[PDB]
Parts: sequence; C-alpha cells; structure tokens
Amino acid sequence: MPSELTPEERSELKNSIAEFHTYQLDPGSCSSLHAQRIHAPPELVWSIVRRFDKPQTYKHFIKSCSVEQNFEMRVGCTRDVIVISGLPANTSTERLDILDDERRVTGFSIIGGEHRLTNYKSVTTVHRFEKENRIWTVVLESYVVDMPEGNSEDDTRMFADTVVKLNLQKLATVAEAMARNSG
Amino acid sequence: PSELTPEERSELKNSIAEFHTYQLDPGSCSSLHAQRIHAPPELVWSIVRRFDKPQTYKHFIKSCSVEQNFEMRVGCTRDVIVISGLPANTSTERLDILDDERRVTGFSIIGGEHRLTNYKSVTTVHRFEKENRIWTVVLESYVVDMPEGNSEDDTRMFADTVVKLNLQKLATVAEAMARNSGD
Ligand SMILES: CC1=CC(=O)CC(C)(C)[C@@]1(O)/C=C/C(C)=C\C(=O)O
Repeated sequence: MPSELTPEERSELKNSIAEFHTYQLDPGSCSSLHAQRIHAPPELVWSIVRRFDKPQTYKHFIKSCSVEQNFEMRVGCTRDVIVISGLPANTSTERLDILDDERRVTGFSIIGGEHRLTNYKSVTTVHRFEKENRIWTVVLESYVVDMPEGNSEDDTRMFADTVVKLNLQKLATVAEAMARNSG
Repeated sequence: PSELTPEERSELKNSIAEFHTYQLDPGSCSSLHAQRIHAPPELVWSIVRRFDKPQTYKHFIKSCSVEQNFEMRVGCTRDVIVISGLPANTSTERLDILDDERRVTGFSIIGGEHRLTNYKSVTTVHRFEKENRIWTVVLESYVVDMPEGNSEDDTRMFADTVVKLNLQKLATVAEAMARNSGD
C-alpha cells in the first residue's frame, strides 16, 4: 500500500533507469527521478502518456495545447502549451525528443517561450509488472533543468518536483478510472 | 470529487442554497467543488477548522504564521507563504466564519503579493450514512474578481485547479489519519 516502490520493483527498473533516466549533467544543472505505481494495464497507461498533443489529459494547469494543423506525431514535432499556473498565462514551445512505442518511452524538451532558459528536458517510461493473478504498471518520469543563478531568482524547481508528482497522481487516477470501465 | 450522487445532491440542496450560491455579478466569477472522503466527518472537520494550519491539507504552502497571541476567532488573520513558481509569494487571509456546530468555515484574502483580488471561500463538511457505512462530503466554493472578461476563464481555471487539488489532499490526509488511529 505504501506508494514507494518495493525492492522487487526497484530491482526490475534498474536497467531502465540506467538507459533512460540517467543524465550527463552540465555544471549548474540538476536532475530528479519520480515513480508512480498504477493499478491498470501498461498498454492503457502508455496510450495516455504517448499522446504528445494531449498533455492535459494527465497534467495540471494546462489551459490548452496546440499542434500543427495536420499533426503527425514524430520525433522533432512541436507543441505549444499554455499554462495557467502563471497569471497571466504563459506559452511554452516543446519538442518531441523520443517516442518508442515498442519500449514505451517518450520524452520532450522545452525549446522556447517561458522557461526556454532553463534547458528543461524530460523522459517518461512505462513498466509492466505481474505477480500472482495481477498486472500493474509503474511509470518513471525524470527531468534535467538548469539551476537558477540566484538566492530566489525564480527558483521554481521545487514547483517542478511538485507538479511532476501531482501529474503522476492524476495519471494514476485517470488510468485507474478507465480500467474499471473495461471489464 | 469524484461526483455527487443524485442522493448526495438532494441532501445537499439546502447547504448549497445557504452557503454555496452566488449572485451573478459581472467582473466576478464563482465555482463550487465537492469531495467525497471515506473518514468520519468529525475528523474531516478537525482538520478543515484549523485556520492556523492550512498546510496540513493544502498544497503549495511553505509556511504559515499567525499573531503572537492567536485565539482562533472570526476576524483573525494568517500570513501564508507559498512555494516559488506560482502567481504569488504570500497571502494574508482573514477568517470569516467558524461554526463548530454546523461545520462551516470560510476565509477572505485581504493582502499579499498575488493576483486573487477579493477572493472569498466557504467550506462545509457533511455526514452521510447508507446501511452500515459513514462517509463525509466536503463542499468548497469561492467567489473572486476577474481581471477582464477574456482573462476570467484563466482565473477560474487556476483557482479551480488549486481547490480541486487541495480537496484531494484533504481526502488522502483524512483517510490516512483514520487508518492510523485505528491500527
Ligand atoms: C497556492 C496559491 C497560489 C496563488 O497564486 C494565490 C494564493 C497565494 C492565494 C494561493 O494560496 C491560492 C490559493 C487558492 C486558490 C485557494 C485556497 O488556498 O483555498
């Protein structure tokens, strides 16, 4: 029942963390890794996580997300996310960096607008677990960001940690709701 | 919430009328949220009535201080410090209502570095019983002044996000306290 990963989960994710969630830090950057257990099939979770054009399905504070007219989801495509965690609303342009449907890995970079200066980059991976009868999922999300050059010069990285956590909670809630409509 | 059942709805009609209904003033906007909680209403009330400890059930609070003499009576104030990353650093709030017999509390934001002018919130706590089970519904509503008519949706969107999140945290915290009190 503790939300923290078990030793078995942790062992099973080591290779994934090494491959996908380990960053080469530039001086004056930092990185963080979050995990969320989800009681729903990993295919269902991944179908949510992979939709680069619809982050608002599991993320908080999103006013809108717009993509190109005829949107084809591929590495290098961009989206504009308007967030209302700032008043007035801020626009960030994000690039899709990784999409592997076989291995269930996606990731993005903030390349313009608000927080461009941060060099924010994030990776999310979805993992299958099975024991006894039961199948469940663990999502890992990590990011790397520049540290602010100040004593409180918009040092917003605690807010980044906090919002990654809440977003993973929203993903769990949404995905678990959907799986109970399956049968 | 996840959503009020038809039964809950009808039982709450009077409370909704008395505490959670607003006159359709232009340049103001209002919203009502509900949250089901699987814990005793006395326990939920004991958390929500603590004007000097909003951080027990609210997200985004770094700290809160009250006067050096604090008696919690209507008209008292608290100085809430917010984590960085949000439209505000601080908020000064005044207790409007505290009714221990009816389980109703409310507050108004009166100062601070932020964007929520004339924000006023009311929270009411409700007992439900069906068969051999007790649960709580919490209702929270607010009214606030909009910057403009087009930027009204953003203010409502922001405040709705925080209120929904804080009610979710209230549910998780009350549910966790109820377990640990038993065993
Ligand atoms: C989290 C936060 C960010 C802001 O920018 C405004 C303010 C500082 C007031 C606030 O505490 C907002 C609190 C809200 C909406 C509701 C509450 O507290 O019941």
